[PDB]
Amino acid sequence: EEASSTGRNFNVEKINGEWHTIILASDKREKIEDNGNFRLFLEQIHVLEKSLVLKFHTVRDEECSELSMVADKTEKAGEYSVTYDGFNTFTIPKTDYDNFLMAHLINEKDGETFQLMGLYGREPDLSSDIKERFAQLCEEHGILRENIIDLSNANRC
Ligand SMILES: CCCCCCCO
Repeated sequence: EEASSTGRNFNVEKINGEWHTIILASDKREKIEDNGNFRLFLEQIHVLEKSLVLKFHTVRDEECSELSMVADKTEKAGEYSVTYDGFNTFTIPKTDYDNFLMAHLINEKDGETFQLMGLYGREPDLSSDIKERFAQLCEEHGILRENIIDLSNANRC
């Protein structure tokens, strides 16, 4: 079964646990390129009553660095916010809980904004069919494939 965090049947407890960054996409490509602040490799999501604790690592000069963030529920069901290189809000438009999680995020910094979309998998990679469904979701948000970066060959430390 599949759900969206904004849907009535969403079960947030089911996204708890191990996740890996498979693909990142953005309408401001520099944010997810090699030294971008948003080129983040997810490791796990810990579901709490009104928040999510996100564990990531960043990479630089082939060196990993851990980082944890707390995302708080906002007034809209299925939406969370977190302060990181500006103000961010995100939702999960589509997940099947057992294989993939597709997230959509809006960042606001210095009076500007950009969209980030991420495809996360329970394993370190996903099938080509799920990757295509993700490309279709990015297209629905005005993000060209040339702005979609598959990181499945670089998500391990
Ligand atoms: C629990 C999913 C983390 C949201 C990250 C934003 C998509 O790149």
